[PDB]
Amino acid sequence: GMQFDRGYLSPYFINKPETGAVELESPFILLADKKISNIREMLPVLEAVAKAGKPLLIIAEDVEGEALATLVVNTMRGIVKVAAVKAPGFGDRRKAMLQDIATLTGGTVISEEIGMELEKATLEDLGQAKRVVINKDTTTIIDGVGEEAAIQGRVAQIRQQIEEATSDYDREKLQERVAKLAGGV
Repeated sequence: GMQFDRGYLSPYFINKPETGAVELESPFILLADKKISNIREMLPVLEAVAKAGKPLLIIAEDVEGEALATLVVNTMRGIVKVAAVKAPGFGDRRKAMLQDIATLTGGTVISEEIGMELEKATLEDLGQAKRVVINKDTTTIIDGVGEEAAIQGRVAQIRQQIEEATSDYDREKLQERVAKLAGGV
């Protein structure tokens, strides 16, 4: 599917040691273009996911401080079913890629801004995929539920950008995102 080069934020999220990876079945996926550090802002999504009876993959600018520690401790205790990874890239590119994953998984990118706040996120905002595999260096989203028309539509967007691209570096980056999306299907 779609693989990006960001691995688990803690090896203690691992649940398939034989391969030193985290494997989540039919998980929901929080796409957040912000740094999460307080578990409080995560409660609405955590309660939603526990209600639907499925694990949660968090892909954010970062998950640190008390939020990371509380998620790890509670994952080790079997009280929460989650794994957290850093979103790929930085700055505007990070946002663009989070949106790629959102399109692929039928989710929406939470990022504070205006009507995109985390505490107000709903199950609908979360993405979904058949499986997710996470190891020290990478994250692989398998069979995202995003509509193919939506995925191809975004690929079309990215390709038009390549056209406008006026630098090998940028052209290089955009083509990289296409490969991960078009191949993600």
